[PDB]
Amino acid sequence: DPNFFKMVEGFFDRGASIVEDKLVKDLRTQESEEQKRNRVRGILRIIKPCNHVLSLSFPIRRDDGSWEVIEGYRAQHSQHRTPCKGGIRYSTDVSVDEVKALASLMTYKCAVVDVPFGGAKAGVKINPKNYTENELEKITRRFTMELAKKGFIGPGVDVPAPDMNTGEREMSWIADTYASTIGHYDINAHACVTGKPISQGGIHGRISATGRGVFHGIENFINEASYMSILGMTPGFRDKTFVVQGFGNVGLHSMRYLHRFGAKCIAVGESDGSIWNPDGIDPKELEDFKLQHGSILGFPKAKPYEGSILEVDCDILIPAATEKQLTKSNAPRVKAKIIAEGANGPTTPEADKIFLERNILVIPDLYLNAGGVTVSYFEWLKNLNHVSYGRLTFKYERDSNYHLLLSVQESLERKFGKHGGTIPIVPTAEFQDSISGASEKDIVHSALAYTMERSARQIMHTAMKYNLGLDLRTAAYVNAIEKVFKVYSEAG
Amino acid sequence: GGVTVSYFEWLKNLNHVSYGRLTFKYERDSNYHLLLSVQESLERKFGKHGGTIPIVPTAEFQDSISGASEKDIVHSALAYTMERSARQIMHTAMKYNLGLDLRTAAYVNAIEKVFKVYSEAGVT
Amino acid sequence: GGVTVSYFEWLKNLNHVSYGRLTFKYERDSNYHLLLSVQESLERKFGKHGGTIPIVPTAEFQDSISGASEKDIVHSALAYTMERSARQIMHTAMKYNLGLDLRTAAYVNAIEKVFKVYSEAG
Amino acid sequence: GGVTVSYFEWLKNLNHVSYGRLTFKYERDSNYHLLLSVQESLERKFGKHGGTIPIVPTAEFQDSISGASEKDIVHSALAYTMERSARQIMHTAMKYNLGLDLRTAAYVNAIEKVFKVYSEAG
Amino acid sequence: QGFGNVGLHSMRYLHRFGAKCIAVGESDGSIWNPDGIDPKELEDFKLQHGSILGFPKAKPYEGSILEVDCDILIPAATEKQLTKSNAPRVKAKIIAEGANGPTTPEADKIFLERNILVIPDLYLNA
Ligand SMILES: [Cl-]
Ligand SMILES: [Cl-]
Ligand SMILES: [Cl-]
Ligand SMILES: [Cl-]
Ligand SMILES: [Cl-]
Ligand SMILES: [Cl-]
Ligand SMILES: [Cl-]
Ligand SMILES: [Cl-]
Ligand SMILES: [Cl-]
Ligand code: NA
Ligand code: NA
Ligand code: NA
Ligand code: NA
Ligand code: NA
Ligand code: NA
Ligand code: NA
Repeated sequence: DPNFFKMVEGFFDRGASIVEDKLVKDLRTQESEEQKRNRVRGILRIIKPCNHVLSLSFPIRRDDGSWEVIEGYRAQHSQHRTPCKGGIRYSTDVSVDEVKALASLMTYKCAVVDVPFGGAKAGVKINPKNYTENELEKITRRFTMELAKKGFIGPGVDVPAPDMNTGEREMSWIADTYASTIGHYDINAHACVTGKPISQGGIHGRISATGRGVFHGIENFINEASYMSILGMTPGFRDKTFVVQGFGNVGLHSMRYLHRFGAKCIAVGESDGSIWNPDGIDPKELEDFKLQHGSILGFPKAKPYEGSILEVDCDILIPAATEKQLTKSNAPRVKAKIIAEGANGPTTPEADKIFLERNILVIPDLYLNAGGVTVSYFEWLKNLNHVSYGRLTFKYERDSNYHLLLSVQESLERKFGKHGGTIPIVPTAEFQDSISGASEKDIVHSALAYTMERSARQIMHTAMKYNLGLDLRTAAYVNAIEKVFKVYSEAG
Repeated sequence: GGVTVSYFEWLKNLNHVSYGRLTFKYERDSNYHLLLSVQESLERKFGKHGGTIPIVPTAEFQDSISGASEKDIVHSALAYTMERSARQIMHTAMKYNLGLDLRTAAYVNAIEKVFKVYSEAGVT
Repeated sequence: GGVTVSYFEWLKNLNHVSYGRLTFKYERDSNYHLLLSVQESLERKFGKHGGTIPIVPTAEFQDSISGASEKDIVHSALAYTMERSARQIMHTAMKYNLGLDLRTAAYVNAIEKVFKVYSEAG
Repeated sequence: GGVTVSYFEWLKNLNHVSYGRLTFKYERDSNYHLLLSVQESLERKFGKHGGTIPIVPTAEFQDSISGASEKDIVHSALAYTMERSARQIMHTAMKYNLGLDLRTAAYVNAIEKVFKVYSEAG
Repeated sequence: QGFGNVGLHSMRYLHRFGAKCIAVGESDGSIWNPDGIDPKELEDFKLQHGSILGFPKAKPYEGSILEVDCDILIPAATEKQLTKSNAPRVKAKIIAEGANGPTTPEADKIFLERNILVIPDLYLNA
């Protein structure tokens, strides 16, 4: 119901009041415990509001010869860690308050997955369906030009990212404009933006990054007995029914990695309909069907579902579409026990209250929806390294692994007086695939799993410390606030 | 039934010790060690960050553990004898097509068992 | 304790066998079957994608299995005797309101036992 | 091997009862009690019902329970004897640097055993 | 049909006087057992797990609860459960309306031409 800007400030104030006394304890300045609380409450007053907001009004020229002035905004919430990171939205519904809110969310999201980026967010007020491809390029490049001279884009100041109505195509124009004009003398000019194509300096494994992040986000809690015991489910993914809402980029890879581990997708719903099949839906069949006709309506191996996709009887619900889809109205009717927020703030704070009362696990967005942001940090490092991950180590590591297995083979053959080839030590079926198909995608996906797993322990620890139970969101915001605070406190 | 237990009483007086006196606690500790092994193994796999997965005996198992007496071994051995001997009667009945004539199945079984002792012992 | 174990030594000479000589490997293999049965059944319930669920004995259980000797059975039977005999002294001391007079409770305990064998023998 | 089992036959005739005659069902019912205890302990924790988490013995353990004979015990005890005796042979072959002369290591152990019975007797 | 409050005590009092419960269905599922279901064991199972699915002494029944072959059928749930399209497929000879208006008038016509005794709601549910 309420605007998202009202939500993030409420999440911050709730986490700031809980972590306040622990910040004063671990703060070891040369003051008494009364002045230290003034510093804690003083630093928290700095982190909460956005530091910089650039309102723009640049002109473009349409193909018909007409003139048009475009309106755009970009907010930098925190500068405690440079550069700033965030997406760019090309919608009509974009406002400044909505930009400052998602900019603050990016700050706390980056801190959860231990990504050293300040939160940022951008948005121009156009509808891309009303502009041609050539017109969209002039809007993108000119927007990049105006952000560059005002210090709102660059490899060490602000690194934008894709968002709604924005893909890798816009990121190419953004990196190309900066690398040819203001940042021509910058050796890392192509690190000014992420989400780029592989040809323009992108990283492998980016398309399925956010989808793999929501899988490892559920997996880290689906395999913990203490959390599954509070619900009525056994640990594991076998015979787990999950519903995907919004068959977009995240929803496509979310169901593919859940179906891979034994989970059965019983329903997928978008804005134009919802299909249903309690015996499972093949992700590959639905992906090829979505590509052909641009909609999941009329799937052969499924039946139309004339009802709310969020109220389907299931175990896991994955909202991966629009904002505020679970409010005080439909939340008391949700049958799922685990809610994985594949989108940015799809649950109202009032629905969070009854979800905690109904004993329903809600994995928060600032942790679970950070898979793409994690490898966006990896793409930024890749452009700084000027080389793909594993380019210099793949053959070196592969030869070392074959040396290790051969050392076991020869040592055992010599121990028992057998000639060569008698005791073959070969990699397993899984190890052989990880060796032959070794690519940069393999390293960034394992690095994403390491980040999502390690962040899950930090959330489980502080939630268990403050007896927050199934309130994963509060425990997540307490982790982010405490991390940003230590950067401010230990600096002066 | 009583004859079978009378055989057990004869063995107890020969063993000069009641049944279970030497083993009741040794098996009790083993049972708790197996359940504790499954508990720590499951906590290592699914409870790495807080929470215990208690593996406790059932109501019927806890009664067999807390109230473990020689009577429990005797009656368990009696049921073992009545079960095996019943199948021996059923096998002989279907062998000679005796149907519901269990008595003839039992006397044939008893006569055959007594004869093999006499025969294999030899007379000469 | 020594008297109780001397009873076990007397029984062992009558059995002409050490305790466990006939059953040590049988118990060891059955326990490894039970743990594998819980493992094989749990891995079937939780699938194979989540990884194997190894169920192994605890540190104390592994030591009890590998170092299985007659002393373990004797010391377990001794603990069983001392435990049960303690409940008899506590019961008699409470029935006669002796409080901390465990000695008197131990003598009425024994006198009542020797009397019962004498009485029902006629 | 036959000598070891012949020792068990002598003990069997002294016990006047077959091996396992009084414990086969008691041990089998406990084996099912341990598995069901794990099943009911997991279904209670995760809020399941009935046989949602079935815990059955393995196919090998099923063969152990189904058809347990006195033969199974004496073969397990024979395996326990041949194993422990093999360790005693390897131990003194290593101690006396006998290498592959297992016969000498076996006679050295037998002589030491027979000697200890004489010496400690008087 | 419907193990709420009426169906619980209807099953309890019928089983007490010799009758045998064969199937119990709800909006969650349907259990079945041809040799009787205990009302007390079903009441404790419904109270514990919040539903009736997974009863240890009753196999599941994936067919229609109203079409189970029996002698007496007790609708105790929603309005208009017996309908013109499903009336010619019932097997019970007595339909004990343990709920208000569970039979359509067209189903009443089929139940009348088939010699099926329907005890109305305004008397039985009183
Ligand atoms: Cl509203
Ligand atoms: Cl332009
Ligand atoms: Cl509920
Ligand atoms: Cl570098
Ligand atoms: Cl070779
Ligand atoms: Cl080979
Ligand atoms: Cl918790
Ligand atoms: Cl046969
Ligand atoms: Cl004797
Ligand atoms: Na599969
Ligand atoms: Na709200
Ligand atoms: Na609380
Ligand atoms: Na004896
Ligand atoms: Na035969
Ligand atoms: Na006399
Ligand atoms: Na040697």
